[PDB]
Amino acid sequence: HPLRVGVGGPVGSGKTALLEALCKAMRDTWQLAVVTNDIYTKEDQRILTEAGTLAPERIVGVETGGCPHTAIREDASMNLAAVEALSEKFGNLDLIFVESGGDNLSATFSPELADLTIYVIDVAEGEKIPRKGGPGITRSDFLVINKTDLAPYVGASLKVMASDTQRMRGDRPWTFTNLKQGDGLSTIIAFLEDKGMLG
Amino acid sequence: HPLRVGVGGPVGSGKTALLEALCKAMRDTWQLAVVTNDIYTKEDQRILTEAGTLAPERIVGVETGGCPHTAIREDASMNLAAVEALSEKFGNLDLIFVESGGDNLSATFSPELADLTIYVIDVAEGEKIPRKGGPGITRSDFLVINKTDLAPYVGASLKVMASDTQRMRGDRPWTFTNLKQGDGLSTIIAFLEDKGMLG
Ligand SMILES: Nc1nc2c(ncn2[C@@H]2O[C@H](COP(=O)(O)OP(=O)(O)NP(=O)(O)O)[C@@H](O)[C@H]2O)c(=O)[nH]1
Ligand SMILES: Nc1nc2c(ncn2[C@@H]2O[C@H](COP(=O)(O)OP(=O)(O)NP(=O)(O)O)[C@@H](O)[C@H]2O)c(=O)[nH]1
Ligand code: NI
Ligand code: NI
Ligand code: NI
Repeated sequence: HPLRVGVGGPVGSGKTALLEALCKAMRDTWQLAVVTNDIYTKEDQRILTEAGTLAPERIVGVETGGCPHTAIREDASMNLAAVEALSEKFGNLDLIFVESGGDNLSATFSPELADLTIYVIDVAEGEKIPRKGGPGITRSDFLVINKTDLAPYVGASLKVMASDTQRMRGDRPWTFTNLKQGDGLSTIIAFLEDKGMLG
Repeated sequence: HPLRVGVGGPVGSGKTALLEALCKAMRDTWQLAVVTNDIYTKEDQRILTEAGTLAPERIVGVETGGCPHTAIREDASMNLAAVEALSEKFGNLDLIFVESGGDNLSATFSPELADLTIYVIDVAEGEKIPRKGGPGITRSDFLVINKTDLAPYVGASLKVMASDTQRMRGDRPWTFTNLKQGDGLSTIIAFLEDKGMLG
């Protein structure tokens, strides 16, 4: 049975960009599928399918209504059914990603739905976002701080963000990324293959 | 009694920057106060106070816990009491802003708490955010699309975003802003003075 990786974070932080890059880099080694969530549309399913990240039948969209965290935590029924339909259809899957709808800082995945959690924030949301806290920043299995290339335009210091993040997470891993260039991707891939116990 | 203006939007879109700019521009004509919200911190209260947007006692922070939308919609009692205390303390306020915690695209203010709503998204969240919809984009009294200066770095077309916004909102007013520079504020001020019936 496949590892379920939940990818969460605020609106626009780079979750879909992360899935696209991970799928393109890992799909020749591992059998993958993706469940995307959005409240009102299936836009991210279309984006990932049109980008060719995986074959279309490996990418499923769920339109949740309401809060994204409800669909990944309080009532995960739809996402669990979609994961079941994929696992039964493909049989040999190693890893299924679930992209949350973008949400507020209190949102996390239920352990019933996600075996590992990646939380994605981005620098343009502000230097102080790590200090504003929440379980995505403090307790996710892996935190991604994306869009470092935008730091000079919003006036954020990456040294400050790194210090604040370390104060919030202790020994729990995190990395800066620039998903436009792919910077920081290989380390996330290594974390998934290891802590996800792939193979 | 003062006009209550709710300012909502996803994490990091520029709500506090908008409040800073509106306060600095409007405070010489109108008597203002601000209630800031966040889930785990009072950081935005500190940020506005340190920026000198208003005197310290005109800016009150509420730490909500849970989802930001609960505090501005389903159970707004804490915010309602903070708005009432500011109104009684200052006696003659024309307008009180309430900044939501950054949230998902389904978040709105109850009419009990907000007379007018401003919803703030930003270009770095993606060209496609207007199309992802929701009542903040489609039904808010005024929509702000902030951080236009970041469009070339994220690869977003403002022409496309404007076309999609017109389809989502019809004639309901909106504007692009660059709050780093102050562009676009005059439209928002004129809307508040007119539809807010100030004076
Ligand atoms: N400059 C820059 N832009 C980035 C980076 N990562 C993503 N972007 C841009 O950021 C925007 C949002 O990316 P996207 O992957 O759609 O984020 P999301 O978190 O999936 N959005 P949603 O919450 O709607 O699902 C896009 O315009 C994308 O090009 C980065 O590292 N640097
Ligand atoms: N380049 C640029 N940066 C902007 C603009 N508006 C805001 N910023 C930057 O964007 C980041 C977030 O702004 P902020 O006002 O804190 O947003 P917010 O929506 O109030 N955040 P929160 O959801 O945490 O309350 C800050 O680093 C701020 O400097 C803009 O138009 N252009
Ligand atoms: Ni996405
Ligand atoms: Ni703010
Ligand atoms: Ni919620």
